[PDB]
Amino acid sequence: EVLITGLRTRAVNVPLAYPVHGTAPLVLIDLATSAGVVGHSYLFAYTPVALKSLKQLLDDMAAMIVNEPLAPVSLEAMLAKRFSLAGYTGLIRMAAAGIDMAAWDALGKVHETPLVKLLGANARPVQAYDSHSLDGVKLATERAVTAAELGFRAVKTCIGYPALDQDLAVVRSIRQAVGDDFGIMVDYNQSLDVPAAIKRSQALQQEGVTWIEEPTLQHDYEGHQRIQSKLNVPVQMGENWLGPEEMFKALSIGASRLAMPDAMKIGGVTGWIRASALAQQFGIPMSSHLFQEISAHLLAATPTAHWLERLDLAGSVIEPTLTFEGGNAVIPDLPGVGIIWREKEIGKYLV
Amino acid sequence: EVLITGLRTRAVNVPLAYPVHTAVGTVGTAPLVLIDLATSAGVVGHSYLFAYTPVALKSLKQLLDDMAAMIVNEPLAPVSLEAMLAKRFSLAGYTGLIRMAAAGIDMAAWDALGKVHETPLVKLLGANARPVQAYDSHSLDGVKLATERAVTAAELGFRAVKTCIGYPALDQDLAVVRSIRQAVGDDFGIMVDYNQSLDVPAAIKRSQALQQEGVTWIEEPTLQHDYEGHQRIQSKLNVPVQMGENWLGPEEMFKALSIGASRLAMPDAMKIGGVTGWIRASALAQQFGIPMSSHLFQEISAHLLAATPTAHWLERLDLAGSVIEPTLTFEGGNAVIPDLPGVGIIWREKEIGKYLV
Amino acid sequence: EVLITGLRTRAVNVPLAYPVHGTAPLVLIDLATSAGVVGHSYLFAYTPVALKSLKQLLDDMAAMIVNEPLAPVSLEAMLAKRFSLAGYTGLIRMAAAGIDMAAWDALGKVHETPLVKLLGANARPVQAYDSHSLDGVKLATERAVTAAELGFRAVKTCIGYPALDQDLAVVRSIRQAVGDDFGIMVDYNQSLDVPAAIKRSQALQQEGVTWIEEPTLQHDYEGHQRIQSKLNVPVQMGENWLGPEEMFKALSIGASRLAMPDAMKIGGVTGWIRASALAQQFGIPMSSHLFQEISAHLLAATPTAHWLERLDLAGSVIEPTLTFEGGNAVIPDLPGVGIIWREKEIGKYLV
Amino acid sequence: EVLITGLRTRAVNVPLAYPVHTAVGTVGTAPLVLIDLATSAGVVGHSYLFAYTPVALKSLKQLLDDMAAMIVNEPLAPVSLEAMLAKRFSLAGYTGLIRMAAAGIDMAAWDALGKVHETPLVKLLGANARPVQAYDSHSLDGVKLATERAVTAAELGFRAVKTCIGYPALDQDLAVVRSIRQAVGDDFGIMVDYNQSLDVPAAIKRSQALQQEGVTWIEEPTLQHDYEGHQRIQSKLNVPVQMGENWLGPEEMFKALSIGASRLAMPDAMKIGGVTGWIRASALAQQFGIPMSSHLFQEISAHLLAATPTAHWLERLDLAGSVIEPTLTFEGGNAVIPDLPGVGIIWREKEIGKYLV
Amino acid sequence: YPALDQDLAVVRSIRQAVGDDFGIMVDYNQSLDVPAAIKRSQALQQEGVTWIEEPTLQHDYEGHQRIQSKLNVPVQMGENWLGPEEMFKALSIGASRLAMPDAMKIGGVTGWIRASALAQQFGIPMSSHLFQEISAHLLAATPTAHWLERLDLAGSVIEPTLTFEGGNAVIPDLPGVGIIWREKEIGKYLV
Ligand SMILES: O=C(O)C(O)(c1ccccc1)c1ccccc1
Ligand SMILES: O=C(O)C(O)(c1ccccc1)c1ccccc1
Ligand SMILES: O=C(O)C(O)(c1ccccc1)c1ccccc1
Ligand SMILES: O=C(O)C(O)(c1ccccc1)c1ccccc1
Ligand SMILES: [Mg+2]
Ligand SMILES: [Mg+2]
Ligand SMILES: [Mg+2]
Ligand SMILES: [Mg+2]
Ligand SMILES: [Mg+2]
Repeated sequence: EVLITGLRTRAVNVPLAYPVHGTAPLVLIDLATSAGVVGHSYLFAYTPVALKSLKQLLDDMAAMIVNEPLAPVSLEAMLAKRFSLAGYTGLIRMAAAGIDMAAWDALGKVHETPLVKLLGANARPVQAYDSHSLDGVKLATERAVTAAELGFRAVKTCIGYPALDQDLAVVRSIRQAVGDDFGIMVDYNQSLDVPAAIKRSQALQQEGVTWIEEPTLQHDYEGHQRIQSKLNVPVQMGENWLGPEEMFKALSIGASRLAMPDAMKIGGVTGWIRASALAQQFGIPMSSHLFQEISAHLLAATPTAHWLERLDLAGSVIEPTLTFEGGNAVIPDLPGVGIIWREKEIGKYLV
Repeated sequence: EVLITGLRTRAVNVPLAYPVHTAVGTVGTAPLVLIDLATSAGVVGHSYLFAYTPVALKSLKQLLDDMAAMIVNEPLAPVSLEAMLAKRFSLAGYTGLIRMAAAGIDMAAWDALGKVHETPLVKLLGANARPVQAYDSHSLDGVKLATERAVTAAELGFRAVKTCIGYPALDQDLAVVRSIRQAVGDDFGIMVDYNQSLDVPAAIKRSQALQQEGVTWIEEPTLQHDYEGHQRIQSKLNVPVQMGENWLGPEEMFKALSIGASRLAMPDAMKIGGVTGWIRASALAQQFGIPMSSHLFQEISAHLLAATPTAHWLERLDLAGSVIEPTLTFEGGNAVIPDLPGVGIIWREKEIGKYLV
Repeated sequence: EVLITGLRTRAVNVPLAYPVHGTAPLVLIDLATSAGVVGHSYLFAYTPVALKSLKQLLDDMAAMIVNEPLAPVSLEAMLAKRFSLAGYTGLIRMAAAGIDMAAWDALGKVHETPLVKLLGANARPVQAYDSHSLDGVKLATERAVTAAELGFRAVKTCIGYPALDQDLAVVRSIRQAVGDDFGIMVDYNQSLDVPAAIKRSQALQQEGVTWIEEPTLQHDYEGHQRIQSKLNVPVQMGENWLGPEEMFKALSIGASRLAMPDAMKIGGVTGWIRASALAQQFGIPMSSHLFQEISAHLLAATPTAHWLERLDLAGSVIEPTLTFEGGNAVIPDLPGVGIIWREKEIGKYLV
Repeated sequence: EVLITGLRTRAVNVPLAYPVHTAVGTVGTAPLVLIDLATSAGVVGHSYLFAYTPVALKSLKQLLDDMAAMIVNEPLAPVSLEAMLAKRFSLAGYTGLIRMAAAGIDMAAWDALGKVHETPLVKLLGANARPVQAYDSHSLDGVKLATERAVTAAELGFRAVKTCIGYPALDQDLAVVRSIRQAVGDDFGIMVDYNQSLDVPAAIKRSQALQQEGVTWIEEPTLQHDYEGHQRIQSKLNVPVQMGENWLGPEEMFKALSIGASRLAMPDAMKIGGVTGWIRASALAQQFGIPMSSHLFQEISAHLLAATPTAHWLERLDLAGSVIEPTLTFEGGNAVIPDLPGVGIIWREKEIGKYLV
Repeated sequence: YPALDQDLAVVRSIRQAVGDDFGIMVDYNQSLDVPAAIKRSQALQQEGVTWIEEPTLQHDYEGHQRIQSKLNVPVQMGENWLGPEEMFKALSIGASRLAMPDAMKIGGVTGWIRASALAQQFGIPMSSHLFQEISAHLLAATPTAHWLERLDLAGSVIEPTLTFEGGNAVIPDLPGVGIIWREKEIGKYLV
């Protein structure tokens, strides 16, 4: 009945509300169907260096998916098989996930139903934390105050300054400004070796933080386990898992007490739902990484849903239909994901 | 926004096309609870439960009728309903009859949700319909009847059959399996089911003899809850051990897979927790590298296996055929999903009246 | 020689001495024998939703057991085999256990001997704790004072309030009122995920509690192990094990340093005695859950007996032959379990 | 309320119907300590101990006589007495001779308790009497005598026999086992017992040859306390390894089962800790999925196996037949519990006088 | 059957139904040429059959000899011998290790007795073909008696005075052969 009829991609470098210590390289995806609906998703390329490559890959993948049914699960299986030799990971897997997210958006539109309801769940608000960067004491404290004013009950800051004392000064200044009934997540963004991570993390633990994220190299699951083994505070990781199979290797060894898959890297909706099944059985509270628009839907269907990360990479090109009430993400009452392009703005940012 | 507006159940004892022969004697009927889940969209979801023994039948019907109070007026959102039932039954024990009743609700809710969207369940789950190889399931039949049933199954187009073994002597098991082989030829599957009847060392001895014979798998060689025991049996075999029909929820499956209890899995759509449980089970089987087959509930399992990354076989054991229209068909031994919304279950209303308890 | 001749069940909703934050759904069981004695037991249905189902199941099981010898061990084997396909767990296993407890009561009567002596043990008093609920600071403190006055040396309170600070306020107020030479057990009743359980439990540990019970989902033995691994205070669990086989899976992985089987869920007397053998070898102090009347006998025969839970669900329909002296349960000098129906009261509560 | 009021012991060296042939020579008698536990109910509990070698006989009798002081005037409550003896001997070591003496008390106390209630022990333990398959136990007999004994056992109705092997050459072991097979035919069990005589690699080599032969199990291939060694031998075999006759208390059994030392178990009613220890052992064997047989003490083991969920075989090796009435009978090779209170042991008082030490 | 694997499948299936201590005779009913008979028979022999009967054309005694020469299992034949003189020709060249005359074709009682004397001298165990009523008598007088064929062609029209106990035919205590017509039944079937 419903077939894919075309794929269009647009590579953009878009401005960010708050610069990271100023633009995000994105691939915006339109998936045309025989039912007249168009699915939308986007990818984050992390670095402009990967941006044209990711767009080129998707365009070259158009011939593989055009005329195939709009069945994301069957499409995912087909792509997994076709890329089994090239390696169904990294940019290839990201591109497949962009297709998956646009296909589920389209399937939601075909049925005139928000994605969360198509998944069999009710919409519910999800607590969100406001994600900042390696901002220094002044700006980190400022941004936390602003977030608290807006109703967010937690913030994340990036740490990993040259000295542990600088990490601690940032956390202490945030804590003074927001008080004790407030979440402070800290992200080391893979910056430390295992011994340095144990030392810094035990000091931060005494400080009072909500979680310690990616203390060491992301692929080092055993290293994360050794760090977690020396901590009472939970270690958080998962944004870098490419597919539920990478997540499964990390969970199988007990690398961390929390998980936060990235909707793109984990494999889109199809991968997210598989990830959610694993986190449930392993008893891991599961949060999101980026992709706040689709992650609101996904978390509502996730048995161990924990936090949504608010980090609005695509706001300059996507209508703000996702809203926050008392720090909670509220899924819009729109079919599929609720992504609507800001078409006038896209033209400004094309690479 | 679509709400559940009613739950009706009917207990029936229905005739089986293949009477099930056991060590005790022959059972000619199956105890089922037929479920109708009414909605504010007007469509009605259909599912059913198998109660296994008439002893459990009225109790299971009573439990579902009492559980109606928990779900009527809730939104038709199976994942959310499941979470609520799991929490409400956390003290009583979200397992056994309670879990089976919750699964009957879940299966009817997904059938209703398919109907709300006028789409076959497989498509709602995001997959394409595909034919799925099916084996014909027989019983503890002895040589004469096993041969007769195997010839019939081959003539119908099936490419495998399953027989129940666990006779008093290993030579009896071997005799039945060898006889089936003569009837079906070499390029044909013979699954064997010990139905939990052996201790570990007897299972290792019998299974090694069966393995030399050429069987497709050895199913539930010992007590179902003894996952460590299945692991010890599997460790001595090249043929795969099959189990899973008795897992109550994905959490039981998870425990068995975590210790490597078997190289194959076959969840029961009811006991595993309905569609919602099956999808979670499918994600575990994929990660653990376990080919996944079905147990009973052929109507819904044809949909579910089409969405299962490691789909293996569909079990054809047609418990509800007297009371459900044969919209599921078989071509070349492969189950063919009907082009109907939801699961494609249409009651045979005139027939149901014959069998009510 | 002695045969079962009949089974009668009565479903009741009975009032509770202290309401849980007010009635208990019970199935009262009479097992008639050819020796003229009648065994008594009862089941707890947890929720009225399961009550009629459990009674119906038992009535339908009557034909399986009538004319069988009064041999609880052989009867248990028969029921295990007959329910091997349906699943010998949940309500079915509970119903089998109700039969088992009434059969051992009858066997005690046949021999005119209290159950504890039939089991080969001497009666001894067993320390009991008074079990309360999620009562708030005022009522929890009140109930603990009342329990201390009555001679109990420990109480259990249910915690898991929205904030950890509320858990702590309850425990601190109880502690002030009862002093330092007194047991305060805390029960989370499966309310927390593993990270939240580690955090709350380490805070409660610093407070001074006797044990932390069911911090997370009961079937999650691995999660309980991970929680226990971060604690000095013992984790307690077991009330939800259906059969000694579930207990064995939890003990085999070291899920908790304490165990408390429920006489019904564990499989009656037959299951309890098996459970007791496992707790002995694994070195686990073993307490009871509910069923105080039979648990007094059972604990006297348990090598690692720890505490009896006083939580009098059936008092409104059972004569108070079990007494407490200095907080210790005293087994009555009566044949079998010492259960005598309050027949006038039963009529008031029939469903 | 019923109190122990006396303990009498008698050391005897009794004639064996089957002299036991060993590598050294033939032993024609067994050293036993016969136990009478008097009570305030008037009934007297009977049990006995096997001392294994006459070297231990007087020491074991002396130990029991001295232990009398701990139990006379205590209530006849075997579980409570056991706890007290375990605590009192915690420093000396609650194992070996001390543990065996405590077990003799326990077995006599349960026999007395059966008598107090005028009920067979099996019924007191909550089970029905059922016949239990028995194998006839022979010794290191060589070809001529093993064949002769095997023919006699088959004529008596036994369906299995056990022979002792561990000759200097593997071909000798094989020769004896093959000869027995000719005498009994193919549908008959042959258990083999190495009686701790091999090192691990020799046991693996010999056992793989025996396995090809068709034996029922391979018993105690290496030193009894080397559980890891039994595990390593079992890991190389399809045939099950059997052990357990030398476990002193359930705690020793527990250590062996925890590492997977063997697929079968056979506690000795004395060494395992009497009835009280046997019941605990039975609960462990059930959970670990181990079929459980007996070692010696056929009179009490017929009761105990009837209460054992994984009951497997009863060992017929009639050490005390000269001094105990043959109230235990065999029909079709199955031990039949006599309808007598307690264990059904009645002393042959005229015979005992012949054999006193 | 058209394929050897089909023959083997049927024989193996029978074996599962009856167990190991039970005879399975196989009859090719003259259907094979000599080399096919040698190939099929060697496969059947590995299977465990009791005998291989009439593997090729009945009058080809030399052909039966050549087939028998390649087998350990015995070749059976003789149902088609017309008179002892035909039996004599086959035995003289060693056509088969077993014989089974048909009471009719061999020449009745008179022919059977002569056939029995030949089978004795040639050392051939001798069974019957059809005519179970008279063959029970005749085999009792046959020094090398082997098996009686139970194939009850005339049961609808002859009283069942021949009985079977433990699979053994029991001669009735009646004069002559013990054949008593079922006169009411015969009328149903007349041509
Ligand atoms: O967790 C994140 O959001 C992230 O790891 C990330 C990584 C990559 C891209 C966007 C966010 C992070 C955010 C801010 C500063 C450092 C790291
Ligand atoms: O696998 C099955 O279908 C089953 O285990 C079963 C169990 C319970 C109900 C229906 C089918 C089985 C099949 C054939 C013979 C015995 C058992
Ligand atoms: O441990 C208990 O007694 C129990 O877990 C329980 C559970 C279910 C029924 C009765 C008692 C508990 C008691 C009071 C409050 C919460 C939990
Ligand atoms: O298993 C036995 O009975 C025993 O180990 C034994 C050991 C010690 C005393 C009695 C029996 C055995 C039997 C036959 C040959 C050698 C050993
Ligand atoms: Mg991060
Ligand atoms: Mg099965
Ligand atoms: Mg509790
Ligand atoms: Mg031995
Ligand atoms: Mg012929």
